[PDB]
Amino acid sequence: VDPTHFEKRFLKRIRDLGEGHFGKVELCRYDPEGDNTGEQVAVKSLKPNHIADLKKEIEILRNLYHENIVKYKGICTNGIKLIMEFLPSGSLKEYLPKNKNKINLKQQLKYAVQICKGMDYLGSRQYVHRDLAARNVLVESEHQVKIGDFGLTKAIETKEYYTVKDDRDSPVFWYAPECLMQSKFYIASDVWSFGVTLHELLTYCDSDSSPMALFLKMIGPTHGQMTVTRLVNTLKEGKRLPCPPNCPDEVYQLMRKCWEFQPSNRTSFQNLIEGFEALLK
Ligand SMILES: N#CCC(=O)N1CCC[C@@H](n2nnc3cnc4[nH]ccc4c32)C1
Repeated sequence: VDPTHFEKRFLKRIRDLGEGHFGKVELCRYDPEGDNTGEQVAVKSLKPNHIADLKKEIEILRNLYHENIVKYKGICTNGIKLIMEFLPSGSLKEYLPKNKNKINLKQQLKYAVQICKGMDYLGSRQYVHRDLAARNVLVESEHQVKIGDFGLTKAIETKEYYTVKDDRDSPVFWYAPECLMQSKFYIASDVWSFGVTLHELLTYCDSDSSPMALFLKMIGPTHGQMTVTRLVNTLKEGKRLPCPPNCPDEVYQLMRKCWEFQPSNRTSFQNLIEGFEALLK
């Protein structure tokens, strides 16, 4: 028997966990016994082409092994489903609003370290994530977080960046200037998205403090097609997202080092780790 092969007949849909534009993740129970004692697993499938994309995401996740990366469990098979461990606390977007009392600054800085280690492990395997947002960070417990989606993850050739072809559903408010302008994607461009994720983490993912809601105030919500070009000017000028409430200046400076206009002048994941670890001591 292949413990990574899940049979369709025993894979039972419970509820939806989230969706992209072509993908969706559901909570399922893999129940071969038929008595509802089987394990709960998270299942990624296509929304009814993108089979090639999902297949590449599977092969990428299958070979990543890190405590801050959601565990690959297997596949369900021309169609295919990705089986992962299920994390009941969901994403930081779900968890943080409901757990402000439990999650103090020290714990948010520990989550920040964990995101950086998982992201640094990804960079080391020569991958650019391209979609680092609090909605993609899963909560394992009060003491641990995991990167939980690799839907936009691309390999970097030999080259320092991956060049973007499809960009119509780009999370623009999480994107570095080189991504919004040229459509290039470096490890340093994931550092920029980490800065924005760190901002979300510090504001406990509150809808009103979202990087989009905030950036739409800094530019205007009624600009339709011109939003990105107007956003590109803001960053060109030198305007950044504000310091989150109750966020120490030492923390906000580590965040600003993620937001240098030029990728080569940006901090690394290793520097952020050292910087966060010094504040925790
Ligand atoms: N498609 C897509 C993205 C998507 O559905 N999500 C973003 C990544 C995390 C997904 N999610 N939400 N709650 C979850 C609990 N356990 C999980 N295990 C794997 C994903 C996942 C969960 C939800």
